[PDB]
Amino acid sequence: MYVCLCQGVTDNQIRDAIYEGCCSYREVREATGVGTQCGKCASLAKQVVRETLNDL
Ligand code: FES
Repeated sequence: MYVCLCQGVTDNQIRDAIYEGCCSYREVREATGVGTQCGKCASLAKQVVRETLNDL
């Protein structure tokens, strides 16, 4: 699904960024742009990031 329409970021792309080495929400945002435009998706993006980091 699209977490972030403004930047075309899907949930699987967020997970990809983490499995590829991103270790924080800030890094996922820098890698993908998630949440940087209107900001409205940030809470959902943060949830995906934290759950995926805990599952490494
Ligand atoms: S939906 Fe993600 S920044 Fe607008």
